[PDB]
Amino acid sequence: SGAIYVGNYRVVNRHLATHNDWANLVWEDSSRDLLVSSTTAQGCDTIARCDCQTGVYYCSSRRKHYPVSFSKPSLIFVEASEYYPARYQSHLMLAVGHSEPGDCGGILRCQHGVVGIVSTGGNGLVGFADVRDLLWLDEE
Ligand SMILES: CSc1ccccc1CC(=O)N1CC(O)C1
Ligand SMILES: [Zn+2]
Repeated sequence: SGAIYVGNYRVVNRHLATHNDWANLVWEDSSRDLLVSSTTAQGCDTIARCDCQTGVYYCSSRRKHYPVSFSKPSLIFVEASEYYPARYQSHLMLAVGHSEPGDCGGILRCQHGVVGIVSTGGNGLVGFADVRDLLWLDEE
């Protein structure tokens, strides 16, 4: 589990969105595994606007933050899970790092701010849904 709280937005994995998220929906995209809902309180996270390929992510199944090198956002075939059949996921970045299904939502961050959230993984890989191209998260 986990979310990004920026401005009056809450960014979560679409497959973990709650009824309150769907009832306060701003934007969702199944191919990216992302959903954004509106919040009453202002959040403290800031989004990175960069092309970093090194950062740190939080892994709840280890209660630890790990440094990682990650790929650029791309269209990758992701195996079937409890939440989606096997399909192509867009804006996804891969790294070598531990992950389990419930690690989805952990933040990946670089020197500039939040880069994305854990979305996929297995066998010593972890994939992150990028949010750096969603410029509208910084306004309204
Ligand atoms: C960190 S996810 C993970 C990790 C290890 C093993 C399996 C998973 C589940 C997974 O691939 N998915 C949830 C959906 O969005 C795609
Ligand atoms: Zn950066």
